[PDB]
Amino acid sequence: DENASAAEQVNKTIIGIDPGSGIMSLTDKAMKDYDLNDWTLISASSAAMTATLKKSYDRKKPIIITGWTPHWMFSRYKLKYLDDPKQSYGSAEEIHTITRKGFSKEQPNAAKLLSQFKWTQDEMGEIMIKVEEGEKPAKVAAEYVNKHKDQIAEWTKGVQKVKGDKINLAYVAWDSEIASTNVIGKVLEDLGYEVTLTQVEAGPMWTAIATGSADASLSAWLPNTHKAYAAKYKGKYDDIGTSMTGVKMGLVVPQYMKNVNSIEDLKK
Repeated sequence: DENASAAEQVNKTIIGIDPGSGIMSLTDKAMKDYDLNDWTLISASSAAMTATLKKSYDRKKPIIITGWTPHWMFSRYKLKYLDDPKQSYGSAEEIHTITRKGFSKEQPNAAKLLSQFKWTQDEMGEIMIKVEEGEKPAKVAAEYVNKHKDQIAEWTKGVQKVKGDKINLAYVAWDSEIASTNVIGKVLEDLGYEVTLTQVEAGPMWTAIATGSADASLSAWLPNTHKAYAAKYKGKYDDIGTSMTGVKMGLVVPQYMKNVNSIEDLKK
């Protein structure tokens, strides 16, 4: 149709990720806030969303996805966030490092390391790009700790080596969190820790931390994205670090969709 709206072009459909993720919750809210209730949000997964993104992009087809930043797709593709004047996705979002309760006094050495873990979107991007191109996260992390010596010394500042202390990192298989988890896991490994990486859904990751079935996680997006999880387990986890600031999430489109610039444009 020559005069097709944005809505018409994508058939009132948004391509999402795993249904337990916060971005999906926030998108459910956005759709109510912007009176997009006749729209369909497709639950899927990180990998299905990016495969779908690839197919549409290479054909220059209209598509709207649940996107976030830090993510390699912004490097691979020319994408933009739809303006969110209602701030349905919130503001001032960060990635946090959380532990099971008591961990800081229980394992103060590892807690100090975890509290001092910080890095940038481009630094995480280094790992994520190499992982999507086919390298194993463990090997890419090993490259990173060797390449970035001065940073790793910052993280380990006043942190000591140990003799086999067990530690269990819960994580969710988002591209960003696979990168942060493996890089910190390697640093712990280099420090002498016996490291287990426990992959879980969103929901289960919070539950693991809140019950102490896992020790720590780098997968907390706060305060907006995992608002509901944090509220559910309010007194039952410690927030010991902020590994990244200025992170974002929302509805994302290719830049070739020139006339679609705000979530308000989807009302049409």
